[PDB]
Amino acid sequence: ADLERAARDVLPGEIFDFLAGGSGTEASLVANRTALERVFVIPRMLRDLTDVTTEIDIFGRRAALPMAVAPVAYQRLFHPEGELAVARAARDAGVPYTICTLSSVSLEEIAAVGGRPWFQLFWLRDEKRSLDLVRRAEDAGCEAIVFTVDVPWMGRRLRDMRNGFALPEWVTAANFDFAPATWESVEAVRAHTDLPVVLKGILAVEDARRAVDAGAGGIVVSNHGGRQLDGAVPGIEMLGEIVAAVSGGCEVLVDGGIRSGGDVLKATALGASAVLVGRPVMWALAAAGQDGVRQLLELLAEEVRDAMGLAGCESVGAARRLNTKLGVV
Amino acid sequence: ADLERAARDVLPGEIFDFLAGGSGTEASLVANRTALERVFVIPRMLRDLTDVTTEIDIFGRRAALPMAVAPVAYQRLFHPEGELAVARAARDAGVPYTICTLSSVSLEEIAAVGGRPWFQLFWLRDEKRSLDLVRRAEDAGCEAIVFTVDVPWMGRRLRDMRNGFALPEWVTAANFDFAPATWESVEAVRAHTDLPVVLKGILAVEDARRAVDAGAGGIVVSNHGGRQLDGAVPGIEMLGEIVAAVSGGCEVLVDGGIRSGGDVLKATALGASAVLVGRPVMWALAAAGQDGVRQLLELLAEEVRDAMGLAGCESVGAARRLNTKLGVV
Amino acid sequence: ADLERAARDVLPGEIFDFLAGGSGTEASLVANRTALERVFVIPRMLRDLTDVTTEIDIFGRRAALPMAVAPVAYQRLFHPEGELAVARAARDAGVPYTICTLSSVSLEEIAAVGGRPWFQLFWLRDEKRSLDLVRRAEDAGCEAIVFTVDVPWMGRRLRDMRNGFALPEWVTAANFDFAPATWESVEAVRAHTDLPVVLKGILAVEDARRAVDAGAGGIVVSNHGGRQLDGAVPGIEMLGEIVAAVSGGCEVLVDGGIRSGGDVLKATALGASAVLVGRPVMWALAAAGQDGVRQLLELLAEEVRDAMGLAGCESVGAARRLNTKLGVV
Amino acid sequence: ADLERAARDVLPGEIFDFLAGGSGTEASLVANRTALERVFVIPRMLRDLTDVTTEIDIFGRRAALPMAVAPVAYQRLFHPEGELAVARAARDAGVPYTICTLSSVSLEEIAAVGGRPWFQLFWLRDEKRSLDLVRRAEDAGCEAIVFTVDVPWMGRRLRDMRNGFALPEWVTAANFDFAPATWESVEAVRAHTDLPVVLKGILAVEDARRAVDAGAGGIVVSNHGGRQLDGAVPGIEMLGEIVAAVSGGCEVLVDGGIRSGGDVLKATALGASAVLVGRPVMWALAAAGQDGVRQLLELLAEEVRDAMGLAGCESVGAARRLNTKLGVV
Ligand SMILES: Cc1cc2c(cc1C)N(C[C@H](O)[C@H](O)[C@H](O)COP(=O)(O)O)C1=NC(=O)NC(=O)[C@]1(O)N2
Ligand SMILES: Cc1cc2c(cc1C)N(C[C@H](O)[C@H](O)[C@H](O)COP(=O)(O)O)C1=NC(=O)NC(=O)[C@]1(O)N2
Ligand SMILES: Cc1cc2c(cc1C)N(C[C@H](O)[C@H](O)[C@H](O)COP(=O)(O)O)C1=NC(=O)NC(=O)[C@]1(O)N2
Ligand SMILES: Cc1cc2c(cc1C)N(C[C@H](O)[C@H](O)[C@H](O)COP(=O)(O)O)C1=NC(=O)NC(=O)[C@]1(O)N2
Repeated sequence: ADLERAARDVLPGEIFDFLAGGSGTEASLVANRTALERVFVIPRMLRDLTDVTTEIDIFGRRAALPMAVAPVAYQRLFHPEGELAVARAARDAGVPYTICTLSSVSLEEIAAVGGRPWFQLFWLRDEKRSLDLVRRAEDAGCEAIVFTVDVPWMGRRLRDMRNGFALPEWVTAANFDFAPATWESVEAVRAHTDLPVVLKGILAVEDARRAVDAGAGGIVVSNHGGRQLDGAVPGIEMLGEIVAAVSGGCEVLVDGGIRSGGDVLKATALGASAVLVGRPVMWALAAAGQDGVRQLLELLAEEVRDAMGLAGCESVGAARRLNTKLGVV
Repeated sequence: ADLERAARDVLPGEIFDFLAGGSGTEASLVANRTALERVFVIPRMLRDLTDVTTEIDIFGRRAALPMAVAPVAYQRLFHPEGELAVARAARDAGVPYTICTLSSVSLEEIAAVGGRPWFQLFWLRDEKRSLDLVRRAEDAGCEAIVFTVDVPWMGRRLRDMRNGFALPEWVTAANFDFAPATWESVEAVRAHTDLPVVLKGILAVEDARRAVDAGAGGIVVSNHGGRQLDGAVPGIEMLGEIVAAVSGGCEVLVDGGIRSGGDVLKATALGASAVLVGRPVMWALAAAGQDGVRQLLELLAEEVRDAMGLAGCESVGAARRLNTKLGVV
Repeated sequence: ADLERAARDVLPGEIFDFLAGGSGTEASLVANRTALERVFVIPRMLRDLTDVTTEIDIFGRRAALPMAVAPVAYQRLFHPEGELAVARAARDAGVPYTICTLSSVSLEEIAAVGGRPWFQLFWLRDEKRSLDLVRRAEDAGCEAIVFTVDVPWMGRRLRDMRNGFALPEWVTAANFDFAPATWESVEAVRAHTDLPVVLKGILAVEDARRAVDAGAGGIVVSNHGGRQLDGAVPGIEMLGEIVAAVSGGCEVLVDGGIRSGGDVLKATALGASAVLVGRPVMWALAAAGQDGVRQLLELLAEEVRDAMGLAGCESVGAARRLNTKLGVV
Repeated sequence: ADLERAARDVLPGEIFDFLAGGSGTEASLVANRTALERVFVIPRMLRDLTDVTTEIDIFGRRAALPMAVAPVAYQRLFHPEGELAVARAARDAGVPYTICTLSSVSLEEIAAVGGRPWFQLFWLRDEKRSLDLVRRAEDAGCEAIVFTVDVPWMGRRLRDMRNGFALPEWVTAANFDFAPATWESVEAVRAHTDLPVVLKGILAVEDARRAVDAGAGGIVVSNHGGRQLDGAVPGIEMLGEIVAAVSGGCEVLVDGGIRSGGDVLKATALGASAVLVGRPVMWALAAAGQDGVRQLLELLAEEVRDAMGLAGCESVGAARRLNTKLGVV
């Protein structure tokens, strides 16, 4: 909110495009928003709101909101403190923060910041490098492995090709000194850790069930922000069916286009356990570093609280039982 | 009609925004209109129109049209005679007028004007202050208590924050010299009055049924003009289901976006007993005081009469039995 | 086609608005088009087209196309020869022409032109004046009475009020030297004539059935070009249901927005026996008098023929058995 | 992609319009795109992509992609090498190329280029001329006869009439030195050749079944690029039903608006065996002759491969089992 404006007139055009971009025609980028805007909540009235709380328990810990910071690589591209700033603010808001495999600061350093860090894994050509990285994460106190499963390789970003965009020399992959994940990769991760494994990028109902059968503690119903298959269904379009198929067997998160506490409320009403928020957290980082993320998070927290109360929900659990109605435009 | 133009070039920008505004992205403001525009009426032909009447009986009294003036606070913000002017015109049109808790003239004075006044209650931190206010209303001859139940607190108006909008010093809360209502608040009102209690802001079908079981004489199916939860379903989208669930157990009114006699006809065909009209009555007040409201009301009366006759309805009851068809744009 | 342009830059603005206009917000004017554009035809292939014919039998006579000229009053408003010109061209195209009650040339004169004239009746305050007018029509060789039943009175034209539009002194109601029709009016017409009675302005399925039970030979499924109830469903939206309810019991025509032979084909595929065409015939009259109508009619005839052949229909009957599919925009 | 721009600023306006154009209002041209954009793919995750192949077997031969070049007449209109250039590139990409009846180079010469050529037949006034042409095709090594069945005659192109467009003198019908096909024409073709007969322009489910019963080896579900009946349903809207009715009885291809490998993936997910691509291949021919077509084909090949992998399909067969979801805009 208001932040995107402030980040546009400050980032190089090509960095902003790397941030804002989808794959191909960006059909799935836009559909993430369209899809949300079509969802109407049916609020409830006249319930006791004496103790409205936005807290949830997830993967063992309490979170202040039903939200985590989404994994986004190379946070130094947006601000010089990069991941550390986002991490500090997330910790101080009581929101999980997801450390990327391609973080521009090492994962041990990010985790040292404390709070409730998660680690996002990309499967690499070498199975041992992947599993090491999982072990580092866990040795460092990470609370979940978010296995990104919708990147057998990177989709085609048309902005980045026509930009000629490339990592400037002062941003690197601090965890280092590119292969398709299968269900066998998932099992290897699962066998190597006692942390919950959360599969990110699930859109098919049967992949959701199979995730549960494979021992995942969670999924993220996501089309990777419209960055992977162009024409992939939005996550929010599949969430409700996926929630009903998994039948409480794992946590179900959603992301893509979450831009307000109203949108969090919509996601929750469709049955999400929590949302991830990606580009907005980068807009706030770029606009004003740590303090800027802290304010995004405060604003989101007040919007969630407000939306929940107006919908007659004293708890996220109540918000999950709200009904919705699909509407026009 | 034509009036909004005339009110824009006369009100301060910030007052007009206080009037026109919704919550958040104004998703629900716009959806109130969108929703109405999608409804098509299926007219009937060749019936006897020898005695077309727009009258209805509601809460004991006869009303000239299936319409009442909606509660809108601080009517002095729009014209110096404020509530008194609107009240006089409503009385002379034979339309109920709803006195607000935050009226800029006292409720006893508004009621003295005569006609068929209703009183809109906000629940206040002190249960005794609320109930006093109910007793004043009734002692003053008000015919219904319209308990507004969709304001456990005020939604977030983005226009008003970015305006910095505030009550100028020459407009005040004349009934005085802010708490969430529950079903227990409703029962306390219901126990304290023999007037019909009308719950305003019901959108869930189960809240409608429960309203009836709680002894409400009416509900208003409403998303508070898009001013409360941003993303709340429009009232008009829920009306038909709500009418069928309550099964004649209480009157069912609707509001939000009613801009013509055709729209009243649409509302009635979806099963509403009557509509409320809010912003238009303020546009006409601001454009030309009492006389201006009188003309809005005459124009609406002729539009309802015209719409009804063209649809083959000699009575509002007939108009409620019309069928509708949802259409594109 | 192309003609509307040519009529705009030739008619007074107010005459063109009288022609182009709908009621209220013109919601139903526009919806007539929208509705047609959403209908897709499912063409058939590889059938024998050796003898493609656009002819139909209706109300006793053969017509060259499944089309008639719609009743439109005061044709002298558009061209000095007015009804006579349209009538001649219709006759020479083999298309029925509907003489209006408010024709700017007498009905006997219009009928003398020959061809297959129909007469459109408005019910007047005096039952005897209406029935006389029916008798004149029949004495004059008219082949059908098109009882317009959707004008208990004229809808509210906003263009005409804000224009101040009025009949110039050189155009009059040549049949003369305003009351609601009921089913009893229909029976009186039906008893007074051996001609088929065709009810025009039927939108409800039950009014269609009742028309058949009342002995109508036809109906016209029509919202009077969006000129009567603003918010009335389009005819084309109701046609298919109406066709199935009447079950061959009377002819079912449709009008509203028919602008091409493709649209005629769409109407026929939805089950219409024929269409009426209104504003386009006036555009062609105003653009170039009789010759101009003759060319509209030739162009329409070639479009129907073309559309039919491409859809694999050798006859209108075949075109009625085509399937359709509703689509987006 | 990017090519259309490059072809616009190089072709005469009237040639480009002959290329880009639909029939009538171009309702069906646009609906081909609209229809595709509404289809969302539901990708699968975590499958083995170790050997992703885009190959299919069709009509006896292996093709490199599930795609063929669509028949487009008078390719010399777009580039001086015309059909020979497109043919060479198609052959080198391993894509079938469809030789037109109205090719601007003879079919024997086009076929000599080698690769996997198909021949598109128009039925001519003389049954013997048609069958000769079939025999030439087969004598020349063509692998399929694509009988175009949606041109009993050419639809009405409004661009071409208002252009006055005509074949310049340096482009001719090199196969020569105009009649409606029936099922009897199909049987005569079928009896005269041992090649698979592929009916192109099937939109009705019953025509699809009957095609199979008539011994067709394939159909192309197509509205001829919006060039034949204006208002014809898009192919992509009918594909899924047609696939299920034919029940593997013949190959089912689709065309109309295929503009990317994502669109090929959408088509395949709806059950197509392969797509045809028309106007894009001409844009690339006009932009840069053979090399330009070679690059279109390489880009398409990488897009298909990318789309497939991101959707978790190692083979076209897998892509056919993907589910889809219809979405808004
Ligand atoms: C610039 C950038 C980079 C990545 C991602 C998103 C953006 C915007 N994303 C997608 C992100 O996690 C959310 O799915 C999406 O952004 C939510 O949508 P939203 O931004 O509208 O709130 C990533 N996902 C991974 O698993 N690993 C990564 O390195 C990551 O590829 N790189
Ligand atoms: C400026 C203003 C103030 C209020 C309201 C509406 C406007 C426009 N409203 C909503 C109103 O009653 C109708 O629900 C809505 O306006 C119909 O929609 P419409 O204006 O499109 O015809 C109120 N409702 C209450 O219960 N109490 C109030 O003090 C009130 O909050 N203040
Ligand atoms: C100017 C004018 C006047 C009339 C009508 C239409 C126009 C445009 N119409 C409606 C017409 O018959 C078709 O229903 C409609 O025009 C088809 O729609 P279309 O024009 O898009 O093709 C009439 N109907 C009657 O019964 N009697 C009349 O005097 C008439 O009121 N006057
Ligand atoms: C200029 C031109 C000429 C023809 C065709 C298409 C264009 C663009 N087409 C339609 C084409 O084969 C595809 O159906 C369509 O172009 C796919 O749509 P797409 O272009 O959006 O990819 C033909 N079809 C035939 O059978 N015979 C022909 O001579 C042909 O009439 N002439």
